[PDB]
Amino acid sequence: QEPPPPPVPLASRAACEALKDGNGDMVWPNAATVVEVAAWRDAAPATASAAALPEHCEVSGAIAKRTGIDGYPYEIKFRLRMPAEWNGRFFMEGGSGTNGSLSAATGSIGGGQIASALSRNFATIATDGGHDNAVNDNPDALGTVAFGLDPQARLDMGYNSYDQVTQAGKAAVARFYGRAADKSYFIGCSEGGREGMMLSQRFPSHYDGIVAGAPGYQLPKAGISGAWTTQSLAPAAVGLDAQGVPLINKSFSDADLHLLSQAILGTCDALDGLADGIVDNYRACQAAFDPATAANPANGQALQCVGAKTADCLSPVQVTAIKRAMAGPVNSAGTPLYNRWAWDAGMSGLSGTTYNQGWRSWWLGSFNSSANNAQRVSGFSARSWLVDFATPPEPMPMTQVAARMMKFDFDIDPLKIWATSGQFTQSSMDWHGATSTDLAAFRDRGGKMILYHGMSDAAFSALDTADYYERLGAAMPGAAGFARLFLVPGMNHCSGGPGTDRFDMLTPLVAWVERGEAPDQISAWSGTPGYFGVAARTRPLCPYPQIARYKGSGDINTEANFACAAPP
Ligand SMILES: [Ca+2]
Repeated sequence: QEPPPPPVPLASRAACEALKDGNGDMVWPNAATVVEVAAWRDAAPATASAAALPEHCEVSGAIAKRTGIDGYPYEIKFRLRMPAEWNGRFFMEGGSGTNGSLSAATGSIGGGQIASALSRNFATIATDGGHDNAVNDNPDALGTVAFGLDPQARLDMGYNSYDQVTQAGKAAVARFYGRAADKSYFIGCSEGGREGMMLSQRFPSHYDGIVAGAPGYQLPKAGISGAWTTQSLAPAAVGLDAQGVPLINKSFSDADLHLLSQAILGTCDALDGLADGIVDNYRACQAAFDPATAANPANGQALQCVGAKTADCLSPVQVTAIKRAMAGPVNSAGTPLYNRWAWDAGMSGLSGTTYNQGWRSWWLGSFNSSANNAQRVSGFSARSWLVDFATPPEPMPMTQVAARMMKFDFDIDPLKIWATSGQFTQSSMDWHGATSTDLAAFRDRGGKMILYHGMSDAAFSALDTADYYERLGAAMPGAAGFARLFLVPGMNHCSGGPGTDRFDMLTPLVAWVERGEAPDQISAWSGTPGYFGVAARTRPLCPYPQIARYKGSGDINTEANFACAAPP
């Protein structure tokens, strides 16, 4: 990487193939880098779901092949694509879930977009985070979360993998093109959004522009919320699963959640000036809505049943349950362990005859099942907390996860995300958390960050991202000059819901970093406009704390008739 280049033309098939082990003398930043593929790829035409891919060099391999203390093989996989015709920009996409998979690495920009970064002639890279869902699938350690049994695999998942992969990709770019990238960009959602915030705090010089959507920047606390919502909803459950755990998925039918959503709309929709099915004034909604006293606007009666349950009311047990779940977990002293959640119409939604599953899948699960299947009851999120974030890890059969969430002790078990034990020398909050508001180094070198978060996200609370942004603004006056937050009413986790959940985040990110154009609004459209009975709906996303306000005339489904403003 330092020695003279191979005597072949740059940005060519020959320069591409010379990157493979034994085909040249490239020095990688990590001496344990093994290139397994270095292949020239012809241009690929556009498809119904993807933009055309230019002719490029594809490089894939692994870093730091080793054996974990669990006896499993571990390595950091990467896939890199460098177009023959390059715009001089470097791009890394974020992960999802607990990672463990290696994407096509064409540079996803999220927001339901058809275009990839590679389709825009970026050089693009992706990683699996340091473990492999096919290899590190341990049936005694809850499946694909099994990497949590190895301390180094935890560190790789928290920060080290993306650091190693960023360095390797930049080194390959400089060799293949003969020059370093002019600017580097990172875009991720969920776990990928946590990765973006981590990079801005831990490795500020890695990327110049960062998009962090629905960022799990306190991901080790998600399982604490999950135990809380599970125990809060259990009194409203009907029936038991095969292990005797109440069926949390039966606590609310789809029709029940739509009643809740409609009551929220009755209380909150017009607080922004327009009864359009979207709660733009989320702060005013949180101050006004209480399902224990709110009305069902369709029958004019209280949402909470006075007597027996009917299709038009929610039982007092249901109302108590969802209120407690939305309040957030606390210890015996009443101290919050995570954050509270915003009431929003995207908890439900109806398009044709299809009820929105995008909110309820996280805490409740699908209603039509005799087993628990929520992410937070027995699913991936609960499993990840036990094996990946609790220290020491707590492997167990998948049949026992839901019962463990039911017996979760909020004075004892939350401490496990701050603890170390034996060879686990860092806590999960140490290696996975990204809570720092010290972004001076990132800002001072020209870094720009766009955050976004759907209000009806049940994985991570949009209000918790807002609280981080408030802390950032207090710690760094003038923070809006380099970091802005775009909350999306009605939107669920990274996509979906009765809101404008689709948007091109890369175009304004490049404009901010390279031309100094801060995003005063970001255009967005609904992927499911049927939620509003219309063919399309476009709206501006507004920088926190602004919200969209109707101008008073014109099509309510047209972005041009809205502007960003402070709440009324
Ligand atoms: Ca409204």
